[PDB]
Amino acid sequence: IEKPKISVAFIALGNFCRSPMAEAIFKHEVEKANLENRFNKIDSFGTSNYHVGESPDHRTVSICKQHGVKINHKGKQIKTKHFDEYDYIIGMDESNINNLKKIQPEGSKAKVCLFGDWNTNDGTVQTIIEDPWYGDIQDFEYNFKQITYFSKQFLKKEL
Ligand SMILES: O=[N+]([O-])c1ccc(OP(=O)(O)O)cc1
Repeated sequence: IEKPKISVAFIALGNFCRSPMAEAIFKHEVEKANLENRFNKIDSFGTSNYHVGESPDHRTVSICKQHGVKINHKGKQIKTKHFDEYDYIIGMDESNINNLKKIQPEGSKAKVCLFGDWNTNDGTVQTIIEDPWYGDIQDFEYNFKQITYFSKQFLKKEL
């Protein structure tokens, strides 16, 4: 087939604040655009195992609920083997990218990229989805705006 079903994995450090939000929003945008048929797996993970088994940060959940975006997730860690199970392994910031590239096996199919690679750079949003941990609910809302923006760009540019 010329239009293969795509598998996407969103990565952050804890799979607690940003990546579960990225997965939730991306699935939401796929559904709104009736593009389910173009995707196999859409998941989120963390480079660390610090929040394995836990539901997302209450602030990420509150932001998703405020926008009417469903979210249901338990923390999980990205592994070297996953690089052959996903077409895109998308990090939030450069520190995520650094770690992913160091565990990326040679020849694996996944393309490691920054979600912000899909930014238009037209000034609407910043490219790096910054860790909101030490910030507050506004930083989480901004991550939501960034992720929604890149999700729509990704759907328009990669399919
Ligand atoms: O404690 N922390 O610094 C911390 C913990 C979990 C986080 O979640 P992430 O956005 O999925 O990496 C982000 C930051």
